[PDB]
Amino acid sequence: GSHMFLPLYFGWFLTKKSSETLRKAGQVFLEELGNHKAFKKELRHFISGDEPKEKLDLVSYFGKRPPGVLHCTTKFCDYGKATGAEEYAQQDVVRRSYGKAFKLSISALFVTPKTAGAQVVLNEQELQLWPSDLDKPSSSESLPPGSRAHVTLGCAADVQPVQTGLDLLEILQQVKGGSQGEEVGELPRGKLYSLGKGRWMLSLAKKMEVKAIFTGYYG
Repeated sequence: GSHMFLPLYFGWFLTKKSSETLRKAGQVFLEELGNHKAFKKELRHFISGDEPKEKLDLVSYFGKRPPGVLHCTTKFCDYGKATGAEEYAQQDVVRRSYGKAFKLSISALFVTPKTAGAQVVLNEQELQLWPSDLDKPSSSESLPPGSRAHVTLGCAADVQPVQTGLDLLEILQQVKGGSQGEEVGELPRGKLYSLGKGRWMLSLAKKMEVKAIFTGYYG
């Protein structure tokens, strides 16, 4: 009926000034934490590279793409091809939320070899923006919900789409059972919890609140 253009997915972009504040905080949080006494002394213990890699700076490894990009990808519409997006797209809460600005709330920061970001808590706004399709996890075993409760900040050259999916969901499960976060990194603004023999997390003392705007981007 008309020649108009539509977005690919809904999300909250990090309002530049905020994007930067969060991009630096997180980026530095990774390098500062990476240079921990426990980490430095466990450099080999964590990565046994006595030939292939005997000096791989985390900053360069877990920080290839420009950190000045902070965007929360809520639900992907995929040009309304994925089906369902349309039904939710009309959501009075989401549809009306678009264009409005809101600050994000991060409880802790996550670090990974090829992934790294901040944990966002779903409140009333995110709750209403939660479709009834995301109610049941992947296996449908009451797995820890919150597939959107994860914002991207840093990723390596090996940042695989399948790795981030499992590592994100699995890691959420362990932490749910109170066994995923060993205090092995003291931070003036909080502490670092080992999110698993391979992952790390940082619990903010005053959380990380940034200014974002709800909108949909296609390309």
